[PDB]
Amino acid sequence: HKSEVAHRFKDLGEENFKALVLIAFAQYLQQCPFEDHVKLVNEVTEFAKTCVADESAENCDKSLHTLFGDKLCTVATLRETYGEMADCCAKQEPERNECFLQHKDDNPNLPRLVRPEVDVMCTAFHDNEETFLKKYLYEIARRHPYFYAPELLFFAKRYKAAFTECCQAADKAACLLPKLDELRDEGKASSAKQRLKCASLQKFGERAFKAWAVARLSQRFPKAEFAEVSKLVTDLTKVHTECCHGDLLECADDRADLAKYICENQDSISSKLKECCEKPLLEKSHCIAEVENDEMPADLPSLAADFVESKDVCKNYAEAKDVFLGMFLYEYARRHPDYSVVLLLRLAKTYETTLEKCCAAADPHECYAKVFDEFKPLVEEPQNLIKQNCELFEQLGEYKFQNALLVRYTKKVPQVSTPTLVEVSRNLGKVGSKCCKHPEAKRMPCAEDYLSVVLNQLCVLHEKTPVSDRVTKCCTESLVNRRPCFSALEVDETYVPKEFNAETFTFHADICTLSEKERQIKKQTALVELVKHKPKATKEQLKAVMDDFAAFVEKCCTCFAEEGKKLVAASQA
Ligand SMILES: Cc1nnc(SCC2=C(C(=O)O)N3C(=O)[C@@H](NC(=O)Cn4cnnn4)[C@H]3SC2)s1
Ligand SMILES: CCCCCCCCCCCCCC(=O)O
Ligand SMILES: CCCCCCCCCCCCCC(=O)O
Repeated sequence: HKSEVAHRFKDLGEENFKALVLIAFAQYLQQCPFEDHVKLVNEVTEFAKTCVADESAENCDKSLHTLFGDKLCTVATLRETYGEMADCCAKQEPERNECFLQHKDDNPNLPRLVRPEVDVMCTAFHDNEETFLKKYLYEIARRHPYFYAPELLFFAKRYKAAFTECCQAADKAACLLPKLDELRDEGKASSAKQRLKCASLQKFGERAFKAWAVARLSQRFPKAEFAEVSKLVTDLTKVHTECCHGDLLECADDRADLAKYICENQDSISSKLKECCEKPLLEKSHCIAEVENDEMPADLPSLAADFVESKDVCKNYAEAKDVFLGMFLYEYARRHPDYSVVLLLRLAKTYETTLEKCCAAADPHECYAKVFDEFKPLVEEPQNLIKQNCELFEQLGEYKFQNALLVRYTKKVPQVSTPTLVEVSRNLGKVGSKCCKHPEAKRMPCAEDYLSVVLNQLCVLHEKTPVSDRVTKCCTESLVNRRPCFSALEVDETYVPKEFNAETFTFHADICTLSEKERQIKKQTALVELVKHKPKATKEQLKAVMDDFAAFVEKCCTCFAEEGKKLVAASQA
């Protein structure tokens, strides 16, 4: 490749090239207007087509990083605005792109994005669709500088699906808003999940990540041998390790190389990956991560023969403990795709803790003969918590389930802030609406995904503003010990009730004119403060206050002053 800029333009295409270039300059120059970035993109695009025409043209032989860094310091307002980022342009090309990665703010102090009216968006979508969709990538990339740009390019594609469909129906806000809200959350979930796995490499190390990958790749590729999975884990570990460093180009080629090997060794990996290897190079690595799990081999034997009914186990473990433990994990995961990844890790650790003291004393086979019995309480514990909560969700509704959870978690950790308790209990109830309609097969895997996002978001606000001692210990623990720790929280018997402030429970007629969503947040906020003022209230007592307040908000619709003041004194019992 004499000219790498020409090769990208040929493989990606003009459309995706310009988009990825916009996303690239938005991640670095986050505080730059949309009109300045469009000027850079078209200056890069017009230069790249000269390389496509004449591959031996001036500066076309330069690498992508060299040309990128050069154009990045072409901006005249680089020193005044971004400061130390400009003092690094006096460095050489290999060291220059490293500093540019170390001067990327993950949380830039930018104003919150406000969604305009549906008629305003559909009009901007019609008058000039180019500048409207390009603004979508611009705002997100500058606020999510580590977001994998091809995936951000995948979200921007679905962003045009609803605008093409719902801007042409009767009521445009009927389907445009639900599809925009679904995409907004999935995007925020992907960005949060991406930054979660990177912090897992820092503190917990590579061994923990390689264990996660062994389980997940085996559940996804069950008809593959351990040597193939172990190679996929080693390549994928390098991919995530580099993608967390920030170098987008090095992260994009590593995923392209991994997708090459997987599509070349399909008959040794899986059969469900047949369609997505025909998708373009930009979409290969993305779909492979979301590919459906293949059908496991029919007649897999019991895992007791190679791991319980043998005298070489105690020895084969000593030869390579992590290789042996990885073989156990691969065999347990490929046979049980219905388990969560953290559950298989919770099983493999007990099997590890066993053989350490077990096989290194007296009669080894006599000790680990009943090791699979220890797997019973750990496997059924999240299976019963699923049947408990999903049954409560079915008998109640999403609203009532959240309110049911809003009181259980307030009583367990009352020291947490009220808006944190509200948003937490709401997102937890949305997990039920998403995957309690799934069968037992895909229930626990899905719950693991949404819970890890919600539970980490709960601690992102608690890390910046602590409050609870128990909540700190549950989120500073391991990834496999974070969910069982939170499930091990009970009512805070060592809590002093909050003083009664009738101004809090004082409502106004604005709630009757308020939105159905905002009326939920306000009605749930008073439910928390009520449980904080008197946490020893029974379930039947709270149901009376709640059913009376439902009629109070309906009977009064400035009536909330008179008859509303009767509830505050009536409920004081
Ligand atoms: C990661 C993430 N994934 N999704 C995230 S937010 C996703 C997102 C949404 C949303 O639905 O929340 N958008 C709107 O409603 C638009 N807002 C505008 O101002 C559009 N417009 C109108 N007129 N001009 N521009 C776009 S901005 C990006 S964060
Ligand atoms: C929730 C699991 C997502 C990742 C595990 C499955 C990965 C399948 C192989 C596809 C490789 C794409 C590169 C990448 O995911 O970084
Ligand atoms: C309340 C949200 C609905 C989901 C039902 C509760 C699920 C709890 C079990 C979690 C299973 C995955 C987590 C784990 O295995 O540690």
